[PDB]
Amino acid sequence: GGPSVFLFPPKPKDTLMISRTPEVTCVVVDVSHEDPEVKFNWYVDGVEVHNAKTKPREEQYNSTYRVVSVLTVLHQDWLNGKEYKCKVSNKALPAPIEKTISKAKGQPREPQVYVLPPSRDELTKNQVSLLCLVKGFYPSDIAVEWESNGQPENNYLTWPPVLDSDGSFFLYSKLTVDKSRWQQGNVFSCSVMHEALHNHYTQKSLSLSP
Amino acid sequence: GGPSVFLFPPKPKDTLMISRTPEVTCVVVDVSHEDPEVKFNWYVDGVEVHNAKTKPREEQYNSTYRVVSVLTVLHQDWLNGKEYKCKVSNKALPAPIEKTISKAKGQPREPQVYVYPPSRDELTKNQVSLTCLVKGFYPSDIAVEWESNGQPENNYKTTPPVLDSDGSFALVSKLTVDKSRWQQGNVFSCSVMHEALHNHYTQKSLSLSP
Ligand SMILES: *[C@@H]1O[C@H](CO[C@@H]2O[C@@H](C)[C@@H](O)[C@@H](O)[C@@H]2O)[C@@H](O[C@@H]2O[C@H](CO)[C@@H](O[C@@H]3O[C@H](CO[C@H]4O[C@H](CO)[C@@H](O)[C@H](O)[C@@H]4O[C@@H]4O[C@H](CO)[C@@H](O[C@@H]5O[C@H](CO)[C@H](O)[C@H](O)[C@H]5O)[C@H](O)[C@H]4NC(C)=O)[C@@H](O)[C@H](O[C@H]4O[C@H](CO)[C@@H](O)[C@H](O)[C@@H]4O[C@@H]4O[C@H](CO)[C@@H](O)[C@H](O)[C@H]4NC(C)=O)[C@@H]3O)[C@H](O)[C@H]2NC(C)=O)[C@H](O)[C@H]1NC(C)=O
Ligand SMILES: *[C@@H]1O[C@H](CO[C@@H]2O[C@@H](C)[C@@H](O)[C@@H](O)[C@@H]2O)[C@@H](O[C@@H]2O[C@H](CO)[C@@H](O[C@@H]3O[C@H](CO[C@H]4O[C@H](CO)[C@@H](O)[C@H](O)[C@@H]4O[C@@H]4O[C@H](CO)[C@@H](O[C@@H]5O[C@H](CO)[C@H](O)[C@H](O)[C@H]5O)[C@H](O)[C@H]4NC(C)=O)[C@@H](O)[C@H](O)[C@@H]3O)[C@H](O)[C@H]2NC(C)=O)[C@H](O)[C@H]1NC(C)=O
Repeated sequence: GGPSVFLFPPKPKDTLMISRTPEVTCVVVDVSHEDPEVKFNWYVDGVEVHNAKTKPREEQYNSTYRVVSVLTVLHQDWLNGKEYKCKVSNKALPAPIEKTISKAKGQPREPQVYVLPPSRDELTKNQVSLLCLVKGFYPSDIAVEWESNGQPENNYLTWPPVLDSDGSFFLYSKLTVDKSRWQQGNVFSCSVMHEALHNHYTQKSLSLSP
Repeated sequence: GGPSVFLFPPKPKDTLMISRTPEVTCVVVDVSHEDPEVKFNWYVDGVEVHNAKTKPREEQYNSTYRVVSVLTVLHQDWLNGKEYKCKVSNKALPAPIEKTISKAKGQPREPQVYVYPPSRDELTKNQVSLTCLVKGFYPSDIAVEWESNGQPENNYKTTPPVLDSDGSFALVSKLTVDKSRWQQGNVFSCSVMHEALHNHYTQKSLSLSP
């Protein structure tokens, strides 16, 4: 069995924040010792680009090399729906394998973000639940984070988006905080990043109301 | 080659609610046109039963037959972890197919159920979201439903359950109601059904203060 190619997209968050650097990653596995050479061609909307970076081959414990090329994408190219093509050629192949990736299609919809304090009934436990409901968004690529006092929160979990009856996605994120911190008046913030937000980011805060 | 067999568990609401009737379902597809006869053996912890009823086979568009055998299960057997085995016999099967199924394993933990009123921010919109958080449950089989003044309110979606940071599951269900109904004081309740609850059932309610 000849070599195989897997093509990976930027992290949504990397495409949304200008300070980060999104990458499309082209991975070849099952390369042979007899046919070690692997070259990469990269196309954006069909037009060859030359600026990628290809690491040196590496041998897997199974006696094949794995070779990785990384293309840096511009934020707005990705967001503008450009198609990234990895073409991987190698003498153990009848013809060079081409792969193509790009952002999910569909009209963007701006998320609404709402935060909700813990239920009265929970105010009895050792830890409590702060909720961030994000709804009405499209496409489903999104990042949701929590923080407090200039530091991230650890213990949150955020369910996968699902498709809401009206054609858009929603999700929640649950932050658990020991009741003391909550009772002591610490402010907690849910940050949302999504291409259809202004600045690709919004944040909503809440704290105990006495 | 030949037929393949898939074995499906009862709906959770059906195992939890004693008036309802839970079924295990044994499905066979790619049954041949020339050896279309299929024989089912059903076992519960090894003992054969003889109460299943076979649907009459059904032609699929793709030229193959699909055959269903449905076994009615006792609520308490399923809940006590009895294993259900379906054995399928076809001419094209050098050997009968065996599949086994039983309820998800794990020490049951009782869910805590909380209900969140709409965010003050949302009150400005025409529709508002009511939120039901159910957390700390084990296993993940559960059924969550909304009602008001006794009637099903089905304009809601529920995230699938996902592990929380203690090995238990959590889930959130969102009910969307016209803002008019909310401020008018109608009461809304989240019904939750789970093997680790008392009588397998509880209901929490919310409404806007007169
Ligand atoms: C010819 O056609 C037939 C029929 O196809 C139909 O018509 C054709 C012509 C096409 O148009 C096609 O599009 C149409 O669908 C083909 O049959 C299909 O074959 C494939 C396999 O090749 C089947 O694939 C498996 O599907 C499982 C899930 O199926 C359910 O959900 C799908 C939709 O998501 C439905 O289509 C099915 O009907 C099943 O739906 C469920 O039905 C249950 C019984 O009715 C319901 O439960 C009962 O419901 C009643 C009331 O309804 C009561 O509630 C009862 O109490 C209750 O019991 C249930 O609600 C319902 N669920 C849903 C969601 O709707 C997959 O689970 C399965 O995946 C596993 O196995 C795969 C192996 O192929 C593997 O790749 C996966 O990784 C996964 O592996 C498993 O993992 C589990 C862990 O959970 C392990 O425990 C397992 O061991 C492991 N399996 C392994 C490794 O063995 C398959 O993907 C497909 O379902 C089937 N379609 C049918 C029957 O409609 C046929 O293939 C065609 N032939 C040819 C040559 O083309
Ligand atoms: C020979 O062995 C090779 C390599 O296997 C390794 O070594 C062997 C000896 C064993 O020790 C293995 O334990 C070890 O993995 C093996 O190759 C593998 O081949 C199979 C198919 O045959 C590949 O399976 C595919 O996997 C696809 C998804 O893979 C992702 O997730 C898996 C974990 O589930 C990882 O193992 C993969 O590395 C890969 O991880 C993803 O990597 C991409 C690109 O680096 C990440 O995207 C980038 O992330 C960075 C941040 O770091 C930036 O954000 C970039 O912007 C972004 O692009 C991505 O985040 C990450 N994801 C995760 C979850 O970590 C799957 O879709 C396919 O369907 C398929 O199942 C397998 O992955 C591959 N292993 C590799 C490439 O490492 C050969 O098959 C063996 N040959 C034989 C003959 O046995």
